[PDB]
Amino acid sequence: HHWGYGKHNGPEHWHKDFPIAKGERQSPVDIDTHTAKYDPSLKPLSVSYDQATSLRILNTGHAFNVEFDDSQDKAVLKGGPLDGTYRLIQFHFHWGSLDGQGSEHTVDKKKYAAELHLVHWNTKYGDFGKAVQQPDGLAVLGIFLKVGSAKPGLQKVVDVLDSIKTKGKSADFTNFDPRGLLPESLDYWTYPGSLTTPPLLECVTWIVLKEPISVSSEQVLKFRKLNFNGEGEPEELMVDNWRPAQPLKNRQIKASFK
Ligand SMILES: [Zn+2]
Repeated sequence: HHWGYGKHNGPEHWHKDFPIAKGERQSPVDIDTHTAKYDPSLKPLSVSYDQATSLRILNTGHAFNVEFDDSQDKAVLKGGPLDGTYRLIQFHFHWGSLDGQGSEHTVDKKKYAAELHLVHWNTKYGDFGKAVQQPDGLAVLGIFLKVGSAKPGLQKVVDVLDSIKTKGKSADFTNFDPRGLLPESLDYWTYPGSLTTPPLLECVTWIVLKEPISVSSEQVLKFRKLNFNGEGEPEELMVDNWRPAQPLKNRQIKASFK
């Protein structure tokens, strides 16, 4: 059967269809802050989202993706541990059924309520499909969400979820500015990893921001109203769509701050 986050098709079963699940550079991982190495050679991140053009929001059956026009670099990520230009193609979240879980990466074993993933691909490879086949093909910016004060810039996303409740549903979602989802500081940890959902390709340079953003209980509650199922099928609430931490193995996590 198709992979998912249930008891019979969850993360522990993925290796049967995707052997790379037991690979050498799988994600997510636990970030041990005392073992992370401060690297003074790491450059500051350069986030240019002023010309971003959002197009649509889609319920993929595993999460909801906000898609962007990536036919030109209008929204790009550069600098940091990256060499070259990476174009933003989509962002999505992972969340839990309770505020005490939901994030994929953890910090000193601490789990956050959710995790935002801004996915970018290396322009030198021409298209997203080619990029995922390369070790330096993608750059994913990870941002933790803690429950507290509401995040104004996230509300437009929250209000449209009713229209894409079930798998396969999509809605026009134009003029959304992703800058409203970024924390004040851009200090980060970085390590070589993989996509956290099948095909689990090891083509990602992970950039995880140290500063979480705050969202209200009401905002996260609305995420939990989505469905894994398609319309007309038995209702399965979309919650706990996160993969647990994987072995770090032969990898070093570097920090841009000390
Ligand atoms: Zn993700």
